[PDB]
Amino acid sequence: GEFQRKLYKELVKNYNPLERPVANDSQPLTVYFSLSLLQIMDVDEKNQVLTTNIWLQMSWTDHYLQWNVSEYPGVKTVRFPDGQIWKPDILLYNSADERFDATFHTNVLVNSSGHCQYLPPGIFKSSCYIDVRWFPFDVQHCKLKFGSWSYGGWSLDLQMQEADISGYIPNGEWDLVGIPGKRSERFYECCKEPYPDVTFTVTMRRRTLYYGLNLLIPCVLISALALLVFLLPADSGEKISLGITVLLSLTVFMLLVAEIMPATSDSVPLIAQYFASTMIIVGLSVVVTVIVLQYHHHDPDGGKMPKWTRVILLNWCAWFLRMKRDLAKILEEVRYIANRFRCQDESEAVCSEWKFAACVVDRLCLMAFSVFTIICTIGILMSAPNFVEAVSKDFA
Amino acid sequence: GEFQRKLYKELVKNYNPLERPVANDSQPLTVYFSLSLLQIMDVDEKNQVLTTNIWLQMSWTDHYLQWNVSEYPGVKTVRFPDGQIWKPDILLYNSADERFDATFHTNVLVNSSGHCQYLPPGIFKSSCYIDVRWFPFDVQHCKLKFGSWSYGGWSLDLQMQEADISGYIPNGEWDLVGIPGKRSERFYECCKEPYPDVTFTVTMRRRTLYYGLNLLIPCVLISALALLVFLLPADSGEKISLGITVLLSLTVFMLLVAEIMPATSDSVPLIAQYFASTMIIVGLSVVVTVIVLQYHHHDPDGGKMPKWTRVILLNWCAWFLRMKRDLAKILEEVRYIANRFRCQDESEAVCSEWKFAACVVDRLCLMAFSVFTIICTIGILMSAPNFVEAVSKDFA
Amino acid sequence: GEFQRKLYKELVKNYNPLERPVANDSQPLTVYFSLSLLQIMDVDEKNQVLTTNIWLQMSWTDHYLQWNVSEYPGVKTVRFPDGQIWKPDILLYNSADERFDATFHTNVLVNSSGHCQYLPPGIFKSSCYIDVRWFPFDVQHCKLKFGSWSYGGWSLDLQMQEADISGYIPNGEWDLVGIPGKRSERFYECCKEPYPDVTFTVTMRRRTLYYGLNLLIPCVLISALALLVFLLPADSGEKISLGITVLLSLTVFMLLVAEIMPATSDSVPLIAQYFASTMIIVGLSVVVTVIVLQYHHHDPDGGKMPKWTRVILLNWCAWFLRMKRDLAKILEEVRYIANRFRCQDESEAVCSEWKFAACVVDRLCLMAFSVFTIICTIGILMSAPNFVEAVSKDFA
Amino acid sequence: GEFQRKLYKELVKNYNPLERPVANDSQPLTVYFSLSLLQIMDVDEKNQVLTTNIWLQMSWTDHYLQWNVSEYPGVKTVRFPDGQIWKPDILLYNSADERFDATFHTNVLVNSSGHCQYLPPGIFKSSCYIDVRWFPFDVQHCKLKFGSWSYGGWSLDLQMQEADISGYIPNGEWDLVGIPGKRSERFYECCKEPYPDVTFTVTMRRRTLYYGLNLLIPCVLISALALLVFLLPADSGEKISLGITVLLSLTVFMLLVAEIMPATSDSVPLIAQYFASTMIIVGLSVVVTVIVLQYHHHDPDGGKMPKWTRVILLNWCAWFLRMKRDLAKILEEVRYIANRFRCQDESEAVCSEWKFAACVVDRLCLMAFSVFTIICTIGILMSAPNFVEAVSKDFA
Amino acid sequence: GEFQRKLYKELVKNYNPLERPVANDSQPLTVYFSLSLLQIMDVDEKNQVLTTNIWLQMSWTDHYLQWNVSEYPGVKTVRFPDGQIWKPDILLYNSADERFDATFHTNVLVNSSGHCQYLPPGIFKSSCYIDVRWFPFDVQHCKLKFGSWSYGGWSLDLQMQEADISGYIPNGEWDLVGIPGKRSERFYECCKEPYPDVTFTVTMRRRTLYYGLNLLIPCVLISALALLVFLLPADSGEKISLGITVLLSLTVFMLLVAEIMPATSDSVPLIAQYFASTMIIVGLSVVVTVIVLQYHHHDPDGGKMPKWTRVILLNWCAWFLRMKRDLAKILEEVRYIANRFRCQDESEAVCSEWKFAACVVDRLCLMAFSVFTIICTIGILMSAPNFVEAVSKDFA
Ligand SMILES: COc1cc(OC)c(NC(=O)Nc2cc(C)on2)cc1Cl
Ligand SMILES: COc1cc(OC)c(NC(=O)Nc2cc(C)on2)cc1Cl
Ligand SMILES: COc1cc(OC)c(NC(=O)Nc2cc(C)on2)cc1Cl
Repeated sequence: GEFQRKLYKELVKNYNPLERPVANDSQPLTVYFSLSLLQIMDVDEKNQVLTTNIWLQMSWTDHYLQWNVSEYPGVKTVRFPDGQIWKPDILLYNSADERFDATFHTNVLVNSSGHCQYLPPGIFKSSCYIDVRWFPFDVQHCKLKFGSWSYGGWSLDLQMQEADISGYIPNGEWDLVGIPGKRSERFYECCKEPYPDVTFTVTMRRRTLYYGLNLLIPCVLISALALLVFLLPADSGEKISLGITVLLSLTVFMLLVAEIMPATSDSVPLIAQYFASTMIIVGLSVVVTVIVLQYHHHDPDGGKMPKWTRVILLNWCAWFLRMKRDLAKILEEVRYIANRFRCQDESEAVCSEWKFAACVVDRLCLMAFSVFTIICTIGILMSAPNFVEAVSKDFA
Repeated sequence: GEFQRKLYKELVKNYNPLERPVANDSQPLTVYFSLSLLQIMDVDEKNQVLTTNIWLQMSWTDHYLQWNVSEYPGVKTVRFPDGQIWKPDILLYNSADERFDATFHTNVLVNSSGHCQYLPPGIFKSSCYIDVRWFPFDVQHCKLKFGSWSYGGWSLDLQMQEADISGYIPNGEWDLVGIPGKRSERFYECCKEPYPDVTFTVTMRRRTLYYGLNLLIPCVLISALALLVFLLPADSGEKISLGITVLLSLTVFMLLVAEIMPATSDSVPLIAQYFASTMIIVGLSVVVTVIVLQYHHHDPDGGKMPKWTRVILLNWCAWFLRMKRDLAKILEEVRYIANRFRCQDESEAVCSEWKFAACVVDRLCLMAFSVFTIICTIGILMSAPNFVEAVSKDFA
Repeated sequence: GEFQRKLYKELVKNYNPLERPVANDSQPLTVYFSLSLLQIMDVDEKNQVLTTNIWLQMSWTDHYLQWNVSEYPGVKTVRFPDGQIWKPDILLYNSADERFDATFHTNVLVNSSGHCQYLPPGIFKSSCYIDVRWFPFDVQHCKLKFGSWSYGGWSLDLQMQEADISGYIPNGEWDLVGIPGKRSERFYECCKEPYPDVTFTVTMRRRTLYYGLNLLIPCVLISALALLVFLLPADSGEKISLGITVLLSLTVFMLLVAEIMPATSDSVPLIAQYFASTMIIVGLSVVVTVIVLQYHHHDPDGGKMPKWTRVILLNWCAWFLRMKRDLAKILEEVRYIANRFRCQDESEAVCSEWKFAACVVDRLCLMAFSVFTIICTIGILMSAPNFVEAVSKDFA
Repeated sequence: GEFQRKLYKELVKNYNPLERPVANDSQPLTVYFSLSLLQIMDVDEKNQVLTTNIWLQMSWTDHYLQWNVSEYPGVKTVRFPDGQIWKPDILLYNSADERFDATFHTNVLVNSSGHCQYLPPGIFKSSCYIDVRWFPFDVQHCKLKFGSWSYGGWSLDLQMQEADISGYIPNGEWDLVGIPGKRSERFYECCKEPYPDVTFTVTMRRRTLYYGLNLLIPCVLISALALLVFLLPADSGEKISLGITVLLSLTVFMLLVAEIMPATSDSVPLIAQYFASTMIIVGLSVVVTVIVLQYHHHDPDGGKMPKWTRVILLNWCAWFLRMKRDLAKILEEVRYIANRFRCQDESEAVCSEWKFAACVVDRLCLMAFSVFTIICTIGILMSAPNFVEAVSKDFA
Repeated sequence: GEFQRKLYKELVKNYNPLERPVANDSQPLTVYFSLSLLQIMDVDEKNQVLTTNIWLQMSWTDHYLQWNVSEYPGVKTVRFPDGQIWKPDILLYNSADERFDATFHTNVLVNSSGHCQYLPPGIFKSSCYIDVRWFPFDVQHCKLKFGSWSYGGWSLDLQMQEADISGYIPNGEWDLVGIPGKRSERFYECCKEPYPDVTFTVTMRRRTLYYGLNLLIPCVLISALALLVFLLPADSGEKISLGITVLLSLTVFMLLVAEIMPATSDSVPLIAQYFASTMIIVGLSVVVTVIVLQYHHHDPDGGKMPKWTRVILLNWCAWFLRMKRDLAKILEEVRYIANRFRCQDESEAVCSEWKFAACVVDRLCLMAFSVFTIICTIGILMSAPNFVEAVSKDFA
């Protein structure tokens, strides 16, 4: 209308967009800063960045942009674009991204009394420290440090308001716990003026239903097939072909983990310890299997039991496991044939007890390795904090 | 011409590109918003974004850009570039992308009576929630929330017009169902002015011919080779080398699925349940195979049938399966040789019935596992909604 | 010089860069549009885009930028940068890229009589439909739709000139066939003015020397090793270890194809059909091998030939394949030993004919599967159109 | 100072940044163009681009930017930013990148006599043709075509100066040979004015120490294990399990090569021919191994030597290889037992000579395949040009 | 306030942002340059770049921007944005990135006496030379060359101040050692004016806890399973199936290393030498295993010991290893049977000593290969400098 056009011509008369809008150049300008988290787009572990879509809320006052509604009965609010009125230069300190602002400057609301409101939307890529420890059951605390870059505490008194999460669109993978905030003022090497800033800590918990179903459960079940080697009879030449196949094919899990873990030499992830533990157990099974196989094909008449394994694996362990173990010329020739058969029976008896001694080790190590696996998987997986919370919330 | 040059010099005289073009600063300016979907470029499941190429249709009126054709007989339409006339700041709220506008401002058509038309093309990357449940047979609903960012309901009365799909260039992978739209006005924490907005919901159905031919059909056929272990004779030492090879090599399918599924701990995909089901069936085959192998190489004269498997696998299951199962010195020596052979025949008879008992388990488990596989694959795959529609449209 | 400086000061006097340069505001301005393809950078199949480096040729006339050489003896051509003279807004409609123009505005040549020439270089990423059918032997037709965005047929009469390929720098992978063009005028929902546009169809043929040497030839040779299972004697326990190794290791080819094929559920690629065909043939070999192995270890005295395979695999197929197949006490004991040996010979004879019956199946299936493979590979590979052209141009 | 401020106010008085700085508008303006290569960042083979970090050296004269030092005793050089003085529009023609200039306009040095110097730094991504032939031992020639885009030969006489490599920071992977340059003037379809341009050809040699240690040497050593199959005794059922394991696991090398080779159907890389050659040799070993295994388990009394292999593999090849190869009732029964044993010895003798005949083939093919491998690896690897230079410079 | 608005109108009166702010145009302007490292974002080995987030500290003086506080009692500091006051053009020389500045120009602090301070934040991607030698235990020295691009030593006297690391946010993967700096002045081909510059060398040490736990430790343990082949009895046909499985499956480690090592043909990485060493040791085990297997299945009556291995592996090595090794017609027939058995015993005795001779080689090579592995792994891993420091800091 005619009044709005007239008002706009009067507000920008002798207006300098470089000066602070204070009426007295001795008191700081109070700027109220806030934040609104809209969603957590992606939390990259390798690059240790946090990509979020948030809004900002800057609110200050302007002494020069003032008018009364009596002279302009229709207009109660005017809007100035970027570059025509003074705005604070509050920006993210971390800003792990190519261009450093990431604010998408929009129009600036102006009151009927000079109060100024500014709501810029942007996608921020801050740099926070991802702690890969108790990795499937970890809680992350990523900081968001906001503050003015050129105005000190004597010019721009930056206040703070509580963060707003009214509308969050849950990410699904990360469970938001909260977002508390602080205002603190520090000192720097450039200047004696304190520089106040506001830091919003984003606390979020990882939902462990996905990884524990794709990395933990399959690892337990597949590693259980290595315990099945001790049930194969030694006659079927497949004991080594089963133990070595499972062991060397279970490596694919850590190749998946290597694509998720940052190469940080600071803390060993729990999933790495548990994956490392299940390799040694399977690896030791192959070592024990070889010990069994050399008792089976012992090639008798080339040694004897040292009477020490005679009482251990045949007397004590065998029961506790409950396994329970011219005619003279013609006469000389037929006697030799019978004597040859008798010696073969004695050789078969010695070879028979060696085979049973290899069966005791299979049954003994089946129970020894079974208890080793269950108390190790439980011990590692329960060792993490808030593990009972993680399974009571996602699984149950 | 001379008239067009004269008209352009008159329209921008005392024209302010910051004021609303209304003639009375008390009524809202009606802006008609529409949309035209041109193609769905890509639907990323991992990042949960939607990249589309669409046009926009903004249509309002301007009180100041008015003239009569009598004075200017030749010109009936003038065009102003970005930054010289007032335009609404309607933008996508979600805008999961670095720069937030994505509109590629073009020329603005101007009527002979002041009506304004604006048709900006752009490629929009919105953030919608991808629901990975019944994944090969899922229907997605992605929102497109458009609305003014600085003008409230009392200044910019944003109306809505139906979306246009006259020319869609079908994507091939995604089948478009429709695109309905709404206009709603909400309240926010900044202001008491309601902020109307228009939301276009993009409903699209995934064509399941590709994945079901590259992930479902090959999985069924390859998993059928694990059922072939029960047909191998136990003499060929390859029963374990066949069951363990198929099981550990079928893992490559989920490595492909892991590259498509977002790491969302909210719902288990159907293709994950069906892939998990076909691993346990194959995994249980190896466990059963080991049970068979220890009946084959039973090493007789070290145990006896407990008369419980004597009647089950040899009497009941065997029939229902229909398998149907100085001379004295010389005399003493030859008698021993015959007696040795007689004992060997008795040992061979006992070992023979153990081998047949292992054949009954192969035939029994062949039928038990075959019915387990067919009713599980059908049960999981039919469990999804609109599955009959998905196969009647893409396959048939 | 002094004349060029004087001329430049006269041309921009009272010049408006927003008006059409026509002298009468009732006739359209003729704009001649052309194109020059310089190289095809990349044809992405997954994203269905076409990245090309081309030049543009816009040619119109300007009524105001006119002067005579008599007054300015030295200058015959002036050049204006972007934003100082009127230029048409012709742009690519498809433009599957973030920023939509992709033209890199340069200087604009100006005649001595007002004729205007404009040659902008740019790298265009258009969206065309990639048809993955007869994939190694396919010909693609990608469109390039150019036209004005704000001027209709009554204001900007867009003409067309033939595309120029004088200098093409052949891509090596794609063989260019031609690039014909059209001009057509359509109607839209906004306006009653027809909007003429020019479409250049890029026709290109894929050279099939690379893929057919890295995907087709190796697949044929490796799949031929599955036919080698029928030559192994059954005594060497490696028949299953050879058939199952080749089958499960040939999967790597489709993992390579999956990285090239777009996930389009519209047409099955020929290379997918041929790769699927060679899996079933190899897969059926393992099924047949198991049938052979159970004839070898038949465990006689537990069944007999049903006299149906007695005449087929032993009488008909065996010939057409041409394989050609106190003294009394002592007397009783030695008689038993001889009788025991006689029964063993009868048991060995029955087991011998079972082994030969397994050899007939190996020789019979060797010829049955060999003819199955050759007529299937030839049948699928010849089924594609312009296949003889593809091998006569690239291979020969 | 006061003189520099005064001089700057005088130089931009009545100065037009659009006119050529010549004093007479009839002679071309001489522009001296040069180049300085600073490093070769990356040479991508798949996309056929060349990313280099180079400087430019443009040097012309300006008639209007002239002054005497007597009036301004302090200043001898002034600097104008981009957009205030006339600069040539020399740009890279190839420019395989999104934005086409890639020059990062900086300040422009100005002489005390009008001579102008301009040194813009930039990272250029040009499109050159990568020839993958003799791939580990190839030399590439990438062009850099620079020239004006809007000024012809009658306006901007573009000269050339030799390229400067004083400071190159060697890349490590690519060995620079030289960078010669040319100036040539061509004709185009737009205009009759010749357009001179300068082309700098970047000649560079690939260092072959890396690939030949990670692709060539490991391939030779691993392929040598396939020759070890002929030393295994046939009793150990692992001949097929060794030949088929090496063959199907050596495929990983070409999967690495496929990630480096562009999909160009123009020339077969040498490393592809050598990798293809070592597959056929290993593949033929498995075929020969099967021929051996059917001589070992020949199942005698089912055939006889055709007297042709009797003299070849047992008489000629065996020596040149130097391998050197009531009482009557009782009497009848014992005679049968002895006769049964005698027939078994005759059957064992026939089976023994079949096994030795399989040993001759192992020893014969061990020498036949060994000479096949050495003369093929040497023949392919020496076939490339400048191969002796490549090994005398990098290895030795 | 009124004074700040008045002051801003006076400072930009007759102010030229192109002239140097010196009062006498004969002395250079002293500019103090510094740097503050905030974190090391990523050190890419393949592309040889260094992405860091740092601040800059430029400090000079301005003669024209001076005023007294007496006239303006309130304001003591004014701030000018980019493009309104003179600023030096100091920029990174290396700048391995698309856009070359990477400085994110901010406001410029102005003193009450003319001293100027400028603190631009930016993320810099410099190009330094990554030396992949002693790769897990390497220390890198990356340069940061800063200097003016258009002002020489006679105009801009660039000084230097020590780098500041007060607040570093340790990266976790890289351990910072220090960041010393230099100022040097060189000569170039353009000009006779020396161009001073400041170079900051970033010295950083890689923490070796991650790789040595994921690449070194697993390689040692897995390679130890190849030494387990010498403990398997030869009767179980799995010696080759174990040696060849470990060898061909250990290749996955270098596929991981190939994704980290730049393709530089300048220095062989230590981890590559150690991975190459552990392949030959495992590869030689398979060669030795084949030698053992041909002693086991020696097929006697086809050769004899040459009396050279009779004393080595049976007399010397066997002890040092301590292994310790009508009646006439009836009479003729039974005599033949006994004689046949006697010849079999003599054939079994000869075959028995061949099998034991194969056991000596297993025990001899078990000790020979065990000492080969330990002294090779230790020798290679200790060969690197500062290896004891790397394990005393990260592991211990
Ligand atoms: C390669 O590493 C894996 C291994 C796996 O086992 C073999 C799985 N299997 C899996 O996750 N199955 C289920 C079950 C439910 C419920 O959901 N998913 C996945 C990966 Cl990635
Ligand atoms: C690795 O996972 C796969 C496994 C597969 O089986 C082995 C296939 N095979 C396939 O898809 N064959 C056909 C048939 C038709 C018709 O089209 N394609 C593909 C993948 Cl990706
Ligand atoms: C594929 O190459 C690997 C091989 C591996 O062994 C099989 C591992 N295993 C591993 O790292 N285990 C541990 C132990 C601790 C403590 O932390 N991690 C990893 C990779 Cl990448």
